[PDB]
Order: sequence, then structure tokens, then C-alpha cells
Amino acid sequence: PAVRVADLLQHINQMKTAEGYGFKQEYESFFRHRVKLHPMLGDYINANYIDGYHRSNHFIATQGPKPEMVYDFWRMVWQEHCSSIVMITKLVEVGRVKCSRYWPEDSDTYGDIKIMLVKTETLAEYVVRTFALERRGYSARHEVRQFHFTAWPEHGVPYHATGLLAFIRRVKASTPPDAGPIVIHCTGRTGCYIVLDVMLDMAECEGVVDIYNCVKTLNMIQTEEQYIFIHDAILEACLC
Repeated sequence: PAVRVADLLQHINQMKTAEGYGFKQEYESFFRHRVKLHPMLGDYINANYIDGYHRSNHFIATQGPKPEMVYDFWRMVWQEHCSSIVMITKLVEVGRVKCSRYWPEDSDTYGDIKIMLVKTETLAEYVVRTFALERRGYSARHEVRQFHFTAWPEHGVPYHATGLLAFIRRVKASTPPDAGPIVIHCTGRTGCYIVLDVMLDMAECEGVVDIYNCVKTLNMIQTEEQYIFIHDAILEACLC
């Protein structure tokens, strides 16, 4: 069953009784949608649609493009008319490469797509990069914004949800309703973002959240600590 927002704190504390048994049990209980691209003259990148609260195919989730998949990534962004990309990692976390840079520092061409970085907006916890894409044979630029969350701890969840919730609301505010899917890419962080984005809409519209069934439909949540964090984040968002 779904949980009333006004009962969410009761629910969490019940789920914490008996040394957190409720979360542990519910988490452990967990254990066609491919984005089509036309092949070109010459595998292609594996990406899947995920439904949102208000619309089908609200997200495309992909394992962040390896260097050989960078062109297919930008082709997909182009084909799908995606204007918001979400990334929830540093490129390097504690000296280990986690994502390879798939975007130009100024300008570059990937296959038949020319990409220009036209703005960088840097904040304490995230960066917004604006790109213009030009494609051979096409007369107009396609604009894409990358929302890059940099504040996620390398060792686990954020201690406070405040910053990630601010980031999620920025992406929500910046993505116009006629947009294509939000491409979320490059651990379980992607699943947390997806579940929060959907549940924040559900709480606003219905006054209820159904995290369990949202995660079960679901990129999967990698830790019990992440499963708990999703509840703590919705709790913080549901104040006032």
C-alpha cells in the first residue's frame, strides 16, 4: 500500500524498530523498453526508457557512455529531442575514474554532430553546462543542458537531502513540458534520483508516496542505506 505523507514519519519510525528490520526486510525483498536508434553504415548504446509520474518515457537511463559510445549518446539526445541530461557523479572520485568526459571543453565533432559548450554555471554542489548541437544536413541548433551533481559522497548517501532535493527541483524547473526524456547516466545514484523525482510529484499531486512499489517497478537501488535515504529525502521535502 501507499503511505500518506502525514503518516510518513510514523512509517519510517516503525520501519526503524527492531534494529531497522522493516527497511532491511523490504529492501531484501526486492531481490522492450530499449531506446531505439536506427543503425548507421558500419551493438549500439544500451539505454532504457523509465516512466515518470506525469508521463511515460520521462527518463532515459543509460550506463554512462564509454568513449566508443559517445557518438551514439549524442545521436540519441538529438533524435529524442532531449534538452536535459542528469549526471550524479564526479568524473574522478577518490582518484578513480568513474565517468569519462563525453563533452567538449569548447567544441568538437562526434561523427556528424558538432557540439559546442556555450555556458557553464557552477554552484557549490552542482554544475549546469549548456551545449549547442549542430548536425550535418540540419539547419538549426539543438540546445541541451547538462545538470551535473558533484556533491554525492564517494562512500555512501548524503548526510542531508537538502542539496540533492535542491538539485532535483532545479532540473524539474529547467525542463519544459514539451521536452524529450531526461537522459540520466554515469552505483544506485540514478535509481535514487528517479525514485525521488517521481515520488516528489506523487506527494504533491496525491499527498501519498509509494516508494516500495516505485522501487519494485525499478538503475536499481544498490544499498539498504540508499533505500532508507529515499525515505529521509521525501520526509524533508514534505515539510511545509
